[PDB]
Amino acid sequence: RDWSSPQQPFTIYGNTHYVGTGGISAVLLSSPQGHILVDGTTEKGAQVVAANIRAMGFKLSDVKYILSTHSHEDHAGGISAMQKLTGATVLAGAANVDTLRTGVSPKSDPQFGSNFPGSAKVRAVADGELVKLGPLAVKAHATPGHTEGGITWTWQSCEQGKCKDVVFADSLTAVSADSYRFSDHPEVVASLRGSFEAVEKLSCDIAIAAHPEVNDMWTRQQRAAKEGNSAYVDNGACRAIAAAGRKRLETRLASEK
Ligand code: NA
Ligand code: NA
Ligand SMILES: [Zn+2]
Ligand SMILES: [Zn+2]
Repeated sequence: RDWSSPQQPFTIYGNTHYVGTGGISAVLLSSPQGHILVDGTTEKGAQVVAANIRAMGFKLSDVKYILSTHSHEDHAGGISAMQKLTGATVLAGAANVDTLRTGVSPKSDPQFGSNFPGSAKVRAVADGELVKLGPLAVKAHATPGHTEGGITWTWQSCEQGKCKDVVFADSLTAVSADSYRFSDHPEVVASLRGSFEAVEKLSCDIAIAAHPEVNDMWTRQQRAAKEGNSAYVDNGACRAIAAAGRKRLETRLASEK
């Protein structure tokens, strides 16, 4: 389950489909009017995402938007290629926009110092902004800290009349380059703290974590064969991601002293 490894795609819930790699989440939100892709995985993983969208029975030219959680190489590395294959517009938090256009992180970024291909057609979303495509409506929530422009994305998908609130959860992890210190960046720390609070408040029936194992994707999926898509449903999921971020940050800060 490497960041770039092939992964047979699958429906998570209604029109929410997993099209990512074995190690990085990418989600296709489909409609007869066109689709929204969330994240591009790695540069190598772009080929997997492209193959996966087609294996689900969709056309790449019908993807009108690519949404970015945060601009690290493992989630955004493949966005440039996906943008080229689709002609989509790329949407990101204001502070990660330039990282996505160029491929180079800002010095503030905990993982500043690897690069990746820059993408055309990037523009910023506002916190709370609604991204619209036909019947689709995806809301941006600023969740900074792991990066400054981190966005967690929410929508609803309905399966056989049963509608659920879906959250594509950006990373809330206090991890960085080996030389970076969260102890030296109190505003980054304060951002992460705000984000835990913001995420655990989200209406959250189905959580898809940018790192899929953060909400047990592989386990839930295996169970999905037996009990159907209710296996991905767990409304404590966003609270659990936030709690794990919180505990992880306390651990990181202590270890840095
Ligand atoms: Na694949
Ligand atoms: Na973003
Ligand atoms: Zn990251
Ligand atoms: Zn990552």
